[PDB]
Amino acid sequence: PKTPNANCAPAYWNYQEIRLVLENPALRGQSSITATLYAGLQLIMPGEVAPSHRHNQSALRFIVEGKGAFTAVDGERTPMNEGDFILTPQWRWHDHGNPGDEPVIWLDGLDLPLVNILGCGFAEDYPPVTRKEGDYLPRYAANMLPLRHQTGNSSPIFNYRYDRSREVLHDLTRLGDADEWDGYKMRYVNPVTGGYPMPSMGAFLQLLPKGFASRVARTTDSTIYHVVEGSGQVIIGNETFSFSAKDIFVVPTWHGVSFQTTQDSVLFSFSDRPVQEALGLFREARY
Amino acid sequence: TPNANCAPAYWNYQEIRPLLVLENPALRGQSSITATLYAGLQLIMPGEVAPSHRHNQSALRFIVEGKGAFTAVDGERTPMNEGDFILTPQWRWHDHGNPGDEPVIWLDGLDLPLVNILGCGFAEDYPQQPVTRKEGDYLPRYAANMLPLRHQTGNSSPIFNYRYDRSREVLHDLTRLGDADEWDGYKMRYVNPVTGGYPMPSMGAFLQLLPKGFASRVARTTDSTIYHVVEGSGQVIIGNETFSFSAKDIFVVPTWHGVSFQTTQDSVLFSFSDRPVQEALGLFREARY
Amino acid sequence: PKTPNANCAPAYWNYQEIRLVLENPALRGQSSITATLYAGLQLIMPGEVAPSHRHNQSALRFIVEGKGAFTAVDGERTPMNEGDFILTPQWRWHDHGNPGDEPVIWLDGLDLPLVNILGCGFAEDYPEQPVTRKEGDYLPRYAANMLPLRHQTGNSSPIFNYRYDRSREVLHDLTRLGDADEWDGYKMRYVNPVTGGYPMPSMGAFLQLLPKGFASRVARTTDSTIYHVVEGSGQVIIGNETFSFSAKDIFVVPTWHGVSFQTTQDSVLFSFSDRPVQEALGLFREARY
Amino acid sequence: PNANCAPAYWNYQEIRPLVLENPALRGQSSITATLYAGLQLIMPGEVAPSHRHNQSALRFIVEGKGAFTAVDGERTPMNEGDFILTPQWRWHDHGNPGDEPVIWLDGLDLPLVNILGCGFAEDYPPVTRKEGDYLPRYAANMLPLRHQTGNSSPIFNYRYDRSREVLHDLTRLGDADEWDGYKMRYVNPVTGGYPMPSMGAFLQLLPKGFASRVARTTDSTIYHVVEGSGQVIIGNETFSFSAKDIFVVPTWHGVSFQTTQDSVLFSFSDRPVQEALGLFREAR
Ligand SMILES: [Fe+3]
Ligand SMILES: [Fe+3]
Ligand SMILES: [Fe+3]
Ligand SMILES: [Fe+3]
Repeated sequence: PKTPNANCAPAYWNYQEIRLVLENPALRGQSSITATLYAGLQLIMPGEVAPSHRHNQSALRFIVEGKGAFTAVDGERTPMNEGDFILTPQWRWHDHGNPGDEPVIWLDGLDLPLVNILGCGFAEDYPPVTRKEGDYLPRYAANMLPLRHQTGNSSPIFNYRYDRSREVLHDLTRLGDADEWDGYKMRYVNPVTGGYPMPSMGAFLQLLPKGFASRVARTTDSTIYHVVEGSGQVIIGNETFSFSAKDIFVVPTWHGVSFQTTQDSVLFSFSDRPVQEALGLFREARY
Repeated sequence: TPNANCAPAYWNYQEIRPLLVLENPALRGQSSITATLYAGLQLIMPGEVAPSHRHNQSALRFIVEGKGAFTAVDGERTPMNEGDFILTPQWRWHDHGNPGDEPVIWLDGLDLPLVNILGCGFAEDYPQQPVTRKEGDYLPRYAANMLPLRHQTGNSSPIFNYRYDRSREVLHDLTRLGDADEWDGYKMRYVNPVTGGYPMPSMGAFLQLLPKGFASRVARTTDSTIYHVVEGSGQVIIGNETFSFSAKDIFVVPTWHGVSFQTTQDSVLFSFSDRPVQEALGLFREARY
Repeated sequence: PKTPNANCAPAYWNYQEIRLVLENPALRGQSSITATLYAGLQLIMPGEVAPSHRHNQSALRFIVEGKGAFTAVDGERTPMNEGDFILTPQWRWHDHGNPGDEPVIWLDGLDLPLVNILGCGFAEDYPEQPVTRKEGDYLPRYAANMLPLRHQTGNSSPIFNYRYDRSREVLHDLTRLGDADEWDGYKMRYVNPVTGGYPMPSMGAFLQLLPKGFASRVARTTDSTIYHVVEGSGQVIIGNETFSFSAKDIFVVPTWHGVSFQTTQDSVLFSFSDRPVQEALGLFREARY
Repeated sequence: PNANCAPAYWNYQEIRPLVLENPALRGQSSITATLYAGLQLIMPGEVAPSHRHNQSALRFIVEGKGAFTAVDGERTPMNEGDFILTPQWRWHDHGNPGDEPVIWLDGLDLPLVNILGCGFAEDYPPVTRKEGDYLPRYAANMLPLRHQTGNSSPIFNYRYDRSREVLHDLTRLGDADEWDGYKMRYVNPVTGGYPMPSMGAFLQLLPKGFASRVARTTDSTIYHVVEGSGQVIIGNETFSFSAKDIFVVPTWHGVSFQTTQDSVLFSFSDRPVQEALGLFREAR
């Protein structure tokens, strides 16, 4: 088998859908956007709350629209705002609600199909705030850490705020030239290990300035992209798609990808890269 | 609450020896012994030689029978003997031959299904591959508790033959030193000497002696497991199924299925699984009842 | 011994010694603050330019006073403000300037004694060093909880300036969130965002907040510590001996000497030790009484 | 680099008739700035009480059959050339219930630990493990499933019969390195790392008429001739050597050998700590 087999097709969804909702490709009725990962959208209507649970599946939430909701992790709440990269770690209590006036929508991504082929699905229901909102900020997210922290699997940061993260990308355009494949791209980091925010999924935020025509890249990580702002086209080895704000597309293994933008576009992505790099199977080609 | 599915399976060596023979559980069509792992009986007949190739799927070969063939890795050849845990590490050239009489059969293990779902399948042909390293080279270099001061291996173990003469005598020395674990008997894990880790990044491999008359306690793990009976006989209990086993048989213990063994005869069980990947993702879990 | 001999003796200096000036305890003539670390006071006069070099000795610079000056590391330069914990990683070119008025003094900490004992002292002058990197480049690239994708690093925190204004705000933000640790106040370790570990391999660095009125319990650690009052005032009880402290002073707690505090104002202490080397060797130890 | 110690050599046999090995650091009781070395004798029928300290130590047997060292449960015979470890914070003792004097080369990290301030130690307020237990458990490329240890190799005697046979096996597998001959580092099978965190140990075989070229490293190294004879150069100041002699190459002093026999050299230094700090260097 020279070169990676498909396992997943290129795929586009224009954020004119419902408006929970699964997104799947060439894996019809497998509930999975990739062969490894799951993606879908989720709505919480005003007043709704959810009970708190825990499972081995890892999960990220990237907020699409709506303010006044919150997600809690292990007793701590964090406000969800547009573009926030919220995580709920793999064996930590989580729940949410909005006592607000706005429907709130987000992108969920979980490694359900991967945990399912590894055989490692466990889940339990809670039988308790105790944790001031905003705690994780100074405790883990200003380049310093408590003396006796101790964790294994982590990222005590469960909200990579957009206002922060977007700002990074913008400050970087004053400081150098864009990379010709990816624009101004950065990976979200676990400040305890320098590693991935979560063990199975890696996550990225990238800016592609107006008028950008990057080159062709391939990676082994089938990749779920999400347009947080901006617009233009993408080419996914051959197939082309037009994208506008809040669309979502998937780039399968070894499919060349390129971007041609007509606005300053900020793309969010995630994939099983960490699992690949852990085994020594990640591979990249810029051409 | 748990899950998981590859189904318990058994194959008897006498009713399957009349033959590569892929074996699947209840994933029929999927060329796979587990949801992540592939396993087969390979046969190389006197006079056969396979050209050199490389692929980033990791692989192991446990010799079931036959003497006189050799496997080669990145240069050096190694004789293949009954019970040898040989491996062809990931992106490193490999080939094999049988310049002897006697047909040589072994058990193949590959993380095929796993690399296909991850998307990382590359492979290529040697452009054979001259020897370079005297046969036997790796044993003083990497197998005697020392190591060269300036060596750059990578992801996998420079020992590509963990020999049974050596490994069967560990388990045997261990019985005159102490109690047998009550679930496992005398079980040990093969180890990469450069890192202390698993021999290959995606697969783990274990050997275990279960003394004659042994009746272990029930255990579960998250890592679905492929067992090979290298020697011995007895009964096994896999979550709701029970098999009688004998020399060379093969059985699979799917995730979170209770295993326990009942032995007549000192039985040596080789197995393997995708444990390293679950430990790498903080998903491995064990319950010993 | 039973408990660490450890020698450097308890010491206190007092910002009354205005003067490139180092501190020695009871190790006279060794230019050592402790048995592994050097500490002193360097002044840059309004106009000076240091040429640029690299050495195996790690170094930190913690600004005590004056404004206008900069330091550069591998090309990029940053402003120096009161309370800033700046590094010059080992084997990477560094220099500074003062194009301003106002003399600029800082505390130097370097692993000088240690590296001599270990035998690892290399020193190179640069041939006549340009910019390369705009000012405030490391901030968004490494200090905002994200990293570049193909970034190459080595043992070195790419963050060379842990600003005080961000750092002081952390400890403040901590007071609003919970009680004070009974032994340290509100204490945090500066962290290498690439690794999560120590900013330098031989040196560790802390910032703690000791609210007004606080009366800590007594603690001990094997790491001989250099404390520096960025602000505030109070008492310190360093194993049987006690010192009065005020803004900018420095004092040393030698290994396994009990340390406790009693502040009359909200106090903020900078400290560093050879902790990292002791943890790397599994020799670090603390008792919280 | 400065490196504060000097080149030293001691003629075994001369010295032979515990003994501390001090260079030009007169009084510091340290063969290097970081390590201590010395000979220890254990007369027939003498037994030492069990004790422990967070200082690391090794023992390389010089001579004498009979006798053993016990570590946390198990004892091991001491045979000429065996690299025995007493990991930090693990009870150790020894004894010989046989005839004959038992000499051994002592290596410890004492200067390092004082300079760091981490000296703790206990006088043991007892078997539990059969002799040779560690050999199948740890030293046959396998390991127990639920091992867990740290900061220490579970193998506590790297038998010279084995170690020596490695070096021998290697002369049949390829050529000598122009600098070291056939050299090799002992390893912790649980980590692939060094047997203890502060000290690294090597065994090298210098063939018959070998004549190495010049090397430098930043770790002050202690050599001990297990067998053979020859000359050594240590940044100037050469030395002629023979069985069981010991010498020291200070940091960034060039080292070379010229042998007349087929000689084996055991060595230990503070390399682990260096490389851990990113401070280790080497020139050929
Ligand atoms: Fe959930
Ligand atoms: Fe193959
Ligand atoms: Fe300097
Ligand atoms: Fe001792």
